[PDB]
Amino acid sequence: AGMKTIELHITLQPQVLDTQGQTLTRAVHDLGYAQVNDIRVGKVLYMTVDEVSDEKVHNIITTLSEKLFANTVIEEYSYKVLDDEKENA
Repeated sequence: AGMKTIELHITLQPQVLDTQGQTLTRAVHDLGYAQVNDIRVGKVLYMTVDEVSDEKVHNIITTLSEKLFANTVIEEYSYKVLDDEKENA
């Protein structure tokens, strides 16, 4: 998980315990999203990520989530007008 630009209530965490609430700098560091830090909020955060790709332009909402966070087995979550719709937490 990490800083994302969206405003919606998501369901249970993805694969790992989303540190959205607390300091992600600790957890995110393990995931590989150092581009996000100082973000401490409940199930809802608004912010962009330092990316270059076209789709990944944002943060993880792109595909990263559906790649691991979200599973085709029972993928489901809420978000705002963003890339496609694949948040983390």
